[PDB]
Amino acid sequence: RNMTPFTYFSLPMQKLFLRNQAAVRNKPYAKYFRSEMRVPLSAVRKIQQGPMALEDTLTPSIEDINRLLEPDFVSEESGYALLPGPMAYVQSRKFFPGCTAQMFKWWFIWHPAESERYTLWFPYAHVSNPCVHHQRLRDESLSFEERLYGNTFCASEYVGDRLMHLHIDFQQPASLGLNTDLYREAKIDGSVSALMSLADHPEVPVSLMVHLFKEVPDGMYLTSRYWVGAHPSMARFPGAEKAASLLKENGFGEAELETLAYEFAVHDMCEFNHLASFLPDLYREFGT
Amino acid sequence: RNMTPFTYFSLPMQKLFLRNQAAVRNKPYAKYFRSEMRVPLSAVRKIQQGPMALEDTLTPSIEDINRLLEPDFVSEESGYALLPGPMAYVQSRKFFPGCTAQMFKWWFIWHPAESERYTLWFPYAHVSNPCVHHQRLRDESLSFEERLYGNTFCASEYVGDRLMHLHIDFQQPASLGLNTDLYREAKIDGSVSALMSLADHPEVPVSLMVHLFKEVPDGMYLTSRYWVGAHPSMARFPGAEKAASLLKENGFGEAELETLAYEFAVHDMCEFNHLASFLPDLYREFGT
Ligand SMILES: [Cl-]
Ligand code: NI
Ligand SMILES: [Zn+2]
Ligand SMILES: [Zn+2]
Repeated sequence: RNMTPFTYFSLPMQKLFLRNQAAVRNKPYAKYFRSEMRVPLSAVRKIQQGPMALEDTLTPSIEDINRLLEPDFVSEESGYALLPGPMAYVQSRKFFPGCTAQMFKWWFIWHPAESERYTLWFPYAHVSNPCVHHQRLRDESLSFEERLYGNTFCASEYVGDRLMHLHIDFQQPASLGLNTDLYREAKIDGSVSALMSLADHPEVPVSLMVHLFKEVPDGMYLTSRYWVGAHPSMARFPGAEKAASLLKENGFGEAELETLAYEFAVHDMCEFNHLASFLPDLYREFGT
Repeated sequence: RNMTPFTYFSLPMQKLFLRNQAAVRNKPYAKYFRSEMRVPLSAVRKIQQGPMALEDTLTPSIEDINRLLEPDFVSEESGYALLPGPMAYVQSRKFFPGCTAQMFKWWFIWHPAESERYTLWFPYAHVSNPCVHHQRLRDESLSFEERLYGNTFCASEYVGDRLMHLHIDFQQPASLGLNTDLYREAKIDGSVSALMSLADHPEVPVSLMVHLFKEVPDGMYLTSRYWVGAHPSMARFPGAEKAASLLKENGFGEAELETLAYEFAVHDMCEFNHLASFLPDLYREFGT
């Protein structure tokens, strides 16, 4: 109920905004490109007084990720931390008023078609997000999962003041270690969970993301967990054992990853709440 | 006015907040140590979409700074830019509801006695600011100006994510190049204008700051100008010619200074609006 406009955007992100604003000007959906990004006051407040206590965090381990499927489990709204690994960690849960699973799935099919669409989601941070197999993405003979999974997206976007080039490979929840029986019993409507690698060495996973969406009568909740870095539990993913060295040889030490944890938390909060504010209207107008 | 809570504080600043929160716990003025920092929505929006047009900016030249003293001049609320120099530039104007000039002068004399007091002003960013002559601040044979001017303050505080150690030398407005007649005619109630240098290079001025306050029936306006960098017009200040080289040799290129210009704008907006939110209450209880 109490939303509040985000008030800070790094200098490079302000410049990106101006670039994106020029680019989207003559698009059919330009009216959806908006400068005010509102977030829940409660949620933003929770990430202004330091990292979470380690005891309340999760690792990418099988035990930890499956905690998300417990019937009595409901995620906190926000929070970030640095884990031994070293690894950045983010937890969140966003509400999408009036949004359905089908609309949310539509979004992931629709936006990659044009970079300018990707910029509606986060005007200040997003550059481009083309997938490798765009024909597969639009193939109606395939289920959502067959269209999206194993179809590397190459996201270029700022996280804080760092321009990143992330290769995002959406994956079946079960291949990520989520228990199928529990997942079914949790009645989850969809997943955009993925492995992520840096463009620098695309074959080395540096990240697991879990994103589970589930309808309520008044809309939809997205529960998300981000892990970016190195961790022994990541070894179940091919190439991941090389993460620690890759990270070190790039700039990613403990301090840099703790920073990234907070910046990811801000990014996640801004983009998903902003998407929630227009997605149902956008879908109605451009579902076509 | 439409005030809104500032939503972002850099990681190192969040950590400092906690240390500051613990240090202030047992102080009689602890109730004035507050996490929420509200700013004008109108002001903050003006610094979210890039730098100002150079045409609207000022240099620290004698001719330029005196424009601040023209009969019907009123500063815009906010704005930042990088000037040729290279030089970071910030303009602002803040309103202090129900605040008098005496209250504002008292703040400058009272807070430097204890670090904990300095933290009230900006809980997330301020570490300490002892001056060279602390006893001078309480000497009753001395005017506000006599207590402050030529009394070097060694401010340690975050600007953005950068911990800075700044030697602040408040000076008589005339000596910074402002016109006595214009000044008198403008009926300014006070100035906390200063030259600033880096603590590890105390004899090279890298900043001019102008801060002019004037009372009105409903409170007080504070007009502020920050210049941080190198510029030919700074040459009138002893040692200022060495700033270009000094900046080049430390971290400060064009990119760093343009960033610093935005982070200064944010810092200025937060601390001064926040001060405005409690100063009169603080004064009623602790003032003299
Ligand atoms: Cl493990
Ligand atoms: Ni495990
Ligand atoms: Zn994003
Ligand atoms: Zn300050």
